[PDB]
Amino acid sequence: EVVHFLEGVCFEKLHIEVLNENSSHKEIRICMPKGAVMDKHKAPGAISVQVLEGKIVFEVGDEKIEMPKGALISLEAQVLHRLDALENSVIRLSLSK
Amino acid sequence: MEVVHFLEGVCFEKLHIEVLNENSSHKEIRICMPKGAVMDKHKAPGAISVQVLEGKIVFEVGDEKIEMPKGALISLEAQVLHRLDALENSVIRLSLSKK
Repeated sequence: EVVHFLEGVCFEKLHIEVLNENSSHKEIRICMPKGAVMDKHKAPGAISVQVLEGKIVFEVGDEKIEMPKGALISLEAQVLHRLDALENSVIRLSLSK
Repeated sequence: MEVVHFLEGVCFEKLHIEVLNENSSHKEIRICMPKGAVMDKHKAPGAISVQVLEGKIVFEVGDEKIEMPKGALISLEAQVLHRLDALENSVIRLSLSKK
């Protein structure tokens, strides 16, 4: 019932894992090595992306919003986005139902 | 499509609660907890998600007492009584679900 987003972080490869799940959300952790990129990603439901550690650039549509530690962004279902890690980053993705 | 900054403008003088974002179903809240601050006997209407962005707190529900360091996340069901005690200057992100 208690997950640890900063415990077991590895910056060797791009890691995506489901740490926890309710029928309301899905809690996913993303470890991005510096330089890692996640292009074209499209989520089925609404999502909220927050940088727990590090720094990334979030790109949606035309804008490139740089997200430092603590930045949170919400997207609507079926919206095309991209993630570029400016630093070793740990991201928390909350996928909704 | 909003961009909130949980760690921008953090103050540990007082226990601070702010609604950073709100949509028809969810609610994104920041909680700046000074060291030693308490949030006793709290009852949330919907399901909540509590995660420690900075610092350390203890989450208490019923009889069990979970220590939540930086990065720890916890989910609850609606209508569950809980308590938060800050062991260190902490910034908490709470996700409240409305209906």
